[PDB]
Parts: sequence; structure tokens; C-alpha cells
Amino acid sequence: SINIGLIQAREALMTQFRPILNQANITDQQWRIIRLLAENGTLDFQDLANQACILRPSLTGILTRLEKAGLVVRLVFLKLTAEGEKLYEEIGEEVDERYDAIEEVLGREKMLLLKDLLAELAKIEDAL
Amino acid sequence: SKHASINIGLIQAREALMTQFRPILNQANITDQQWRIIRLLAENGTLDFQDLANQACILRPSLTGILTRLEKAGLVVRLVFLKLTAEGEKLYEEIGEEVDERYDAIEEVLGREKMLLLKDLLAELAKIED
Repeated sequence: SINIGLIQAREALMTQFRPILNQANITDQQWRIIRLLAENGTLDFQDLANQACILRPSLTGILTRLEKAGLVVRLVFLKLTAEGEKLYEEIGEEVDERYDAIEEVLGREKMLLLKDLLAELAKIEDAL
Repeated sequence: SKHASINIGLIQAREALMTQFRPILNQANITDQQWRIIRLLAENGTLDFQDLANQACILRPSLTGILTRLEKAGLVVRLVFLKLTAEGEKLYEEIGEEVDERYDAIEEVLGREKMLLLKDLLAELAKIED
């Protein structure tokens, strides 16, 4: 029920977001990594894997491409490059415009509630 | 930036939920997608191929292959409509009982009422497909 509702909600969101990702030729997972490194200051490999919800064997390859593309750099801690910061703001702007279009219909109040409930649900491992 | 990520928020919520369900599904030879099909076939009784694909969010070629496996195991049968077998009904009730036990554990923490609201809000967010 909730499992399925989650996938149905994100899938409907993803179909309209996928054309955007192809214009920068970045994948979903790459975008999550890019955004997380921006919304956080810096993140190590394990923490990045946990928050991006990417398996450790998969994350290494993805990170390598982002560094070859000069978007992410290793120092083990990871952080966006100057260019990575710019890419995040441009794509993020389109997403905010997308967020605004949904909030205009769904309702600002319902939208805020959805954010809180999704955040609490993610946190329920430590709380169990 | 301005507003939080819905993309990331959605996937983080589900991963934490799947973490509580994977040990149950792995003790049986069931995958996430297979379980999704089994529940949908149970809540509707019977579903045709296209309708099943849309609700389980599984691509038609992939759905076909999974269905072939579920029939080899004698859990699903074609009639084009799909339905659980008698044993399929048994597996759903058996696995479902273990799954329900985890929902109760989560709801004790998240809140029984809030859990219900989240389903509604996700459906509304989902219906604004456009």
C-alpha cells in the first residue's frame, strides 16, 4: 500500500523529470549524488551511499564518472567542484519551478505535510 | 536553493521501508516486484496485463518475464487476466502476516493516524501526473 504509493508517486514525478536529466546527460543517481553533496557540505563514501540509497559497488563507478566529468572530486570525503555547484543550481532551478507547479495544485499545506511525513518515514530505522 | 527535494525524499522514505521488508521477502524466494504483483492481485482479485503493469509500475516486457516465473512456481495463472492460485493465496496470507507485523511496528513509532494520511497524500501527489 504505502510501498506501492511511494513508487507510484515517484514514477509519475520521474517521467516529467527524465527529459531534463538527458539534457545534461546525467542519470538519476548522479543527480542525487550531486544534490546531496550540495545540500550537505561534504560527505564520505559510506554516508553518501546511505543517503543516495545506492549500493557501495555501484557508487564507486558512478563517482568515478562524476570525477572524469569534473563534477565531483576526491580528497575518504567527497565534495562538488565549482562546476558541480553550477550544475546543481541550474537543474535545481527547473526542479523548483516544477515543485511550484505541483504545489499550486496540491496545496501548500498538503505539500508541507508530505515533506514531514516522508522525512519521518525515512528516519524509522534508528527509531525502531 | 529554495525548496527541498521530492525525488530524494520519496526514495529515502521507501528505502527505509524496504529495509524492514527485504528480510521477510528474501526468506521466501520472493522479490520486491513479485510481492507488489501478489498484493495487487489480492486486493483486486483479478487484473489484466496492462492494468497490472501500470499499478505495479513494471514495464510490460519485464512484467511478462516475472509473470512467467510466478506461473512456473504455480503462484499465478492466466485466464488476458491474471489471478493468484490457491497456493498463491496461501503465500500471500503467509508472507502478508509477517509483513503486517512490520507495519504495526512502524506505525507504533510513526503514528497510526499519520501513516494513513501519507498514503492519501502520496495518491494525490501521484494523481497530478499531467
